[PDB]
Amino acid sequence: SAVQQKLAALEKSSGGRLGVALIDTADNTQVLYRGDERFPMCSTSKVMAAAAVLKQSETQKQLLNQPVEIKPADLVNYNPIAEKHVNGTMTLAELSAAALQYSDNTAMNKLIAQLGGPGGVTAFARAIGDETFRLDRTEPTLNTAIPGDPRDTTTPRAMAQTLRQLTLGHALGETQRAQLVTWLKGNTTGAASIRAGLPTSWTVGDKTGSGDYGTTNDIAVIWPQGRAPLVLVTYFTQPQQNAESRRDVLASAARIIAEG
Ligand SMILES: *C(=O)N1C[C@H](NOS(=O)(=O)O)CC[C@H]1C(N)=O
Repeated sequence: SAVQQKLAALEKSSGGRLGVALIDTADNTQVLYRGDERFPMCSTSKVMAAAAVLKQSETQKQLLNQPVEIKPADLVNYNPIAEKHVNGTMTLAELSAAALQYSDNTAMNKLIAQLGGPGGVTAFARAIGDETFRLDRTEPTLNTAIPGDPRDTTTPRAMAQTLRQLTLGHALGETQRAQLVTWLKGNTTGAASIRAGLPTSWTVGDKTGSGDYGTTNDIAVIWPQGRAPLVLVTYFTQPQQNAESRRDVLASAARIIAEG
């Protein structure tokens, strides 16, 4: 297929390893490139942690309003929102929003804590039928993105399927799903990734991530106007530990998928 040849060429031009999964919910068709290879998730894993807490809130109806202390000891490498509330509290809703929309790593660690450790996040993946996702570590070490290391990885195919179920499907209750969709649509970190390769008019909710080995990721739900939505996962990683991020590769992959 032409899309396959163009993604392969993009990959060749980039010097890295590119993973793409597209699901067209119009006809449930899929486009995959290295769809079954493992990639480090880095911050894209936060969608699963947030969704897991939302699933808890279906029975614990006030859970999202639960205050959680932010202490100095809780701060890690990237805490844009949590640092604003040190020695105070944030609710689990606020932590979820911070994790998703600003990619706050302290917020992610509080979500993991709420779920009883990385094993609790992974259990939620298994619960909704994702047998591929694995979260092994907490922030910041889950972003080491070491080649061949299976920790904290998933595949593009798996992540696309799961993101579909969480946002467009019914893995979550209706109020929860709507909340997740709202958070994703309000992401502030994605302008140069998938979004940059799509028609400006299209509505996108996404979660970015990056890590060592120039790992550069984005997962997205896309709502074209007058057309069934799409799920697009783009993972990218490189052979040098100190490689720079390549968000342009993700934008380019999205463009190739969109029809450009
Ligand atoms: C997620 O991959 N991380 C936390 C934060 N994410 O910002 S990003 O999604 O815009 O890339 C910074 C990078 C990364 C990390 N190494 O902690």
